Amino acid sequence: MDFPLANLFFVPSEDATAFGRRLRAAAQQAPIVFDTAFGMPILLRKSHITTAYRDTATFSTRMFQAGILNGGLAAMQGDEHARMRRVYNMFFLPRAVSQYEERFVRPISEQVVDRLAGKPRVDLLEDFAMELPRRVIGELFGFPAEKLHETDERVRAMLRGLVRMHDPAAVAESQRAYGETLGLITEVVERESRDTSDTLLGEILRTLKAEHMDTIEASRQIVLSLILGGYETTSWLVANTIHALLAHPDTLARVRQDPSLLPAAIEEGMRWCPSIFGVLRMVERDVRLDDQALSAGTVVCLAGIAGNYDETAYPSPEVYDIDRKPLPAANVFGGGAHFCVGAPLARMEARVGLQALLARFPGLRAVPEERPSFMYGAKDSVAHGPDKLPVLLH
Ligand code: HEM
Ligand SMILES: N[C@@H](Cc1c[nH]c[nH+]1)C(=O)O
Repeated sequence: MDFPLANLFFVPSEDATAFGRRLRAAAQQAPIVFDTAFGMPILLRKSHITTAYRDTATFSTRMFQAGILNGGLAAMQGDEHARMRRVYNMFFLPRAVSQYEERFVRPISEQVVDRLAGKPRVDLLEDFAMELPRRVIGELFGFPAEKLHETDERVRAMLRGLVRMHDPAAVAESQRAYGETLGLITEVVERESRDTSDTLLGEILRTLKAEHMDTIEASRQIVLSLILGGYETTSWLVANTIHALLAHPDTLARVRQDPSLLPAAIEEGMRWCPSIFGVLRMVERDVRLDDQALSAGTVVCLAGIAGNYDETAYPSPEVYDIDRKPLPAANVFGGGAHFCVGAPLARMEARVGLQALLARFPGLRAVPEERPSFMYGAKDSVAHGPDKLPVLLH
């Protein structure tokens, strides 16, 4: 073995900081480790990670060409990638996001939190963090949220093949699950591809055609990204933010009384309890990073989130401190040219949804003695997140 062994991902804890602390401790011992359970090298050194994000010819996203994302944005390189990213970015510009907030997200958030009011105890993971992003996507598609709820097993099977692609069983199951969702995706595209379509998805598909990029594969892939990113991945950001607040009731009270603190609560939450495992790249040629060597063809995990607990940048990093200024730079969206294009929507949903929740329930508090457990792979996902978020509402 070229690298020391590590066990960074497959350790559960009731302490949501355990993952960030493990990443930092490992980074202090070695720049690159081999995670036996996850099954690939993990880059932990900031200089290597930032270098890798910028050198896309050496560290590509081409591993996505072998699976269900082939034909989509993430699998593109170079100028092809830049052209399609410019079109996707149009849908996440500030004015567009503000319109989604007024038209979809705030009203849906109010309905989601309303549905919780008749119960003394609820699980905010299933009944809030997952529900709100699902319903937003259902309304973007002009499509029933209840029908999207039935895809959960398929969504997570799709995702598991996108993170550990050295596992042929996981890859095949991702392909199987995509094939079992293709009927739904096709129906959504065809309905919203009509000239009489009145959805954001309809506008996206028209804009795709006005920008000369409107193949059927492009339409399927934007729908797929909105399901996998817009619903599932966003849910874990909402979940981890809620936990950070529930675990710090004095901070939760401050944020309820001053909702202008919500952006900081979300950004600090991304530092304190990141919801991603890391970010994949493919090494395209033999490369040396200081005294480390990586071989052509190797898929690696960039762990920029190992900097979340760098105490030289963020003193007392195990403290959830929404007052850190400047706010910590987010590492959960990747970096360089591939930095998540959907981040503005995810951030806005977390803010608007939490604003609705905290306003509706002045009594919100974690259930004592039913502590969430945090680990990579929660609910068979590819996120670091809780298994449950039980709360008392009144
Ligand atoms: C509106 C919701 C979302 C949508 C539509 C979305 C969509 C996408 C798309 C299309 C890409 C590929 C970008 C490219 O390669 O140029 C991407 C990448 C990514 N997204 Fe998202 N996403 C969403 C939410 C999130 C959230 C909530 C997180 C994490 C908290 C996240 C983390 C990432 C990461 C880590 C990447 C990889 C970036 C890289 O390779 O450097 N996404 N997303
Ligand atoms: N991993 C899926 C879903 C996702 C979007 N953003 C973060 N995750 C994808 O790359 O599309």
